[PDB]
Amino acid sequence: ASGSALIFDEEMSRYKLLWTDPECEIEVPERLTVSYEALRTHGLAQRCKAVPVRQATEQEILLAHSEEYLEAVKQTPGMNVEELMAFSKKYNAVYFHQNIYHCAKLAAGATLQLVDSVMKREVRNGMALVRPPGHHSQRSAANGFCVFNNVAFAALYAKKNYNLNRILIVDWDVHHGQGIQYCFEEDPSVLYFSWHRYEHQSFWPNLPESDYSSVGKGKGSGFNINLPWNKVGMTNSDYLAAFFHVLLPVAYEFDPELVIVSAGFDSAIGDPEGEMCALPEIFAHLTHLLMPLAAGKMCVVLEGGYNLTSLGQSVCQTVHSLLGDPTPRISGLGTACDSALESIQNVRNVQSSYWSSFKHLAQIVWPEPLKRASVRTVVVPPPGVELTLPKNCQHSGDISESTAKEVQRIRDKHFHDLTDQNILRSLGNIISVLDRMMRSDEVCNGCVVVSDLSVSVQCALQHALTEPAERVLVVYVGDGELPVKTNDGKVFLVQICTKKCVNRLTLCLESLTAGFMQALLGLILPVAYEFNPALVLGIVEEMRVWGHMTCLIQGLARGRMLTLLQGYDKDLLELTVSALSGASISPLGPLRAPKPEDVEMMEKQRQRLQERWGLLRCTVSESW
Ligand SMILES: NCc1ccc(C(=O)CS)cc1
Ligand SMILES: [K+]
Ligand SMILES: [K+]
Ligand SMILES: [Zn+2]
Repeated sequence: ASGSALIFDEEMSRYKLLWTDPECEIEVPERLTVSYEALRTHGLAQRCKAVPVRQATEQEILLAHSEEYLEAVKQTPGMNVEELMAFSKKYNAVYFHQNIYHCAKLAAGATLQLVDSVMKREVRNGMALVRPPGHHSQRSAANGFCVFNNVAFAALYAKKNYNLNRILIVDWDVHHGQGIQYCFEEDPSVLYFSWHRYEHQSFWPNLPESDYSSVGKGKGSGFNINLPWNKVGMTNSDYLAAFFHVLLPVAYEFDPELVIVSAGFDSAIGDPEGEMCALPEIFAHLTHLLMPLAAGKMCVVLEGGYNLTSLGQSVCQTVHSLLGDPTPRISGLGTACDSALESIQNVRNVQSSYWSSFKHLAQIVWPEPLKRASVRTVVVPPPGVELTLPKNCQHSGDISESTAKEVQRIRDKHFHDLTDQNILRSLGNIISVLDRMMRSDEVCNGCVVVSDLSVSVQCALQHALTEPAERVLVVYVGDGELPVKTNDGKVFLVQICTKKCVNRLTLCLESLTAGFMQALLGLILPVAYEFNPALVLGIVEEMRVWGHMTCLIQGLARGRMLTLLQGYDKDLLELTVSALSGASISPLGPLRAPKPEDVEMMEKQRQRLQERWGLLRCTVSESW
């Protein structure tokens, strides 16, 4: 399954507010248009399978709503403006239009088209550009610009027609989404995460059940996860701390069969409702950070987002991320704010009785986003080995004259009496691939099989730093000290081994899968995102699903990851190439809680690196 469905129709623009109502003045049709035009201005909609919009059937509408409310809305076509005003007065923060019933059927049917397109493997992912939104809609009431609940429709549709038992809903709209919560607060098969501007219940919808204390009800306890922002101005560090330390852990432990995103973009910088300071680029990484889930099956559904500029920019970033484009580098990442650390700590503590990973011992302008390769991956197997590579993979091996001259200079300088032609050819391949991915912009990621690790890592690291590469993240797997000076600050080392530096991170992890996953989500990825490396250098030597890591690390360094594999293993070579080429990662399965010793090691590593890498902090710092 390959492709990125984009469901949209201009008809959902043929409804608007027909009177003066400041509560709803932000929700304009222009939104939809300025989104699609944006995707058309950057060639994204053109790279998308344009699945058509349909009307949701009455039975499908009754999946999440009562017959009384459906019949009430069914008469909104056929009301004059006075009757429309009187009807809209019956509900909270919503207006009605003669075409809004039709457009709500269209939004629900478009969400259902997205779910059908993804689940039927016609596409891998997809985004729905709908209007009106849905997450505030409830069983018998329109609410917060929502008539029908599109995402609840999607989840129930996947549960019914595709017999799914685990579906993850992620609501990164700046408002709560009481509708989705109410719809699945007791259902354990639908895990609802939602972060929202709360301000200690002073912000709309002003509900006590939008607090971190709402964890579900009965069987669904632990499957409702609210993250309340009790202050505005939440930056990218806050959102990524939320992902790394709340959403992603329970998500990968949950192993959802389908991910559905309430992609409201009022959580972006410049929006007049959220008043947050998250750059649109973040919605790339968020999207990317969820893509390894559900074998990539992600159904992004538009919700809020009312600053037209940031709306278009965040839609563009989301679609770029859906199509597998190189995620944009985020700079200036650090610790989340104290209020964010408080929210994260409270939700982790309250959810710890349900997700044992969270238990703890006793104690307005912004820069425009950059434009987001011809050959995504190049593969250098052992000389004389052929493989069946994906459509975006080249065999490379075009060693030039200047490349061989540089290799001869390196050999005469540092590695005298080394006359093996095979390792020299591999070093030339490394240099060529590095030049092609760190300058030519013709390659994103790459992978080379090498035998001599000691000289190969030296060559690769020093040539990367010789090219324009400010910082480098070396993810090494195995034991033994590698020739890596981890003191100049321009290099971070993450060593997964079996058996005292602030720039290094050693991890000596059956449940090794779960422990490694929890570490990657809560330790490796935060330090990596803060470090902001210009290149990722993967090293393996000598039973490990590292494609998840190989995919999640691709968020860093604009996707530039060079893998070095000691020894030829066709299985692992194929795994690396598939993870680099942007393919769907086979799901890791439902992860149990890691062993206590591994949890102690991870907590010790976090405490050892919190003072430098504040993005590891998932708890308020205590004054000395
Ligand atoms: N003024 C009230 C209000 C209600 C809903 C919104 C949304 O953004 C729906 S997602 C914003 C403001
Ligand atoms: K939300
Ligand atoms: K739930
Ligand atoms: Zn919203």
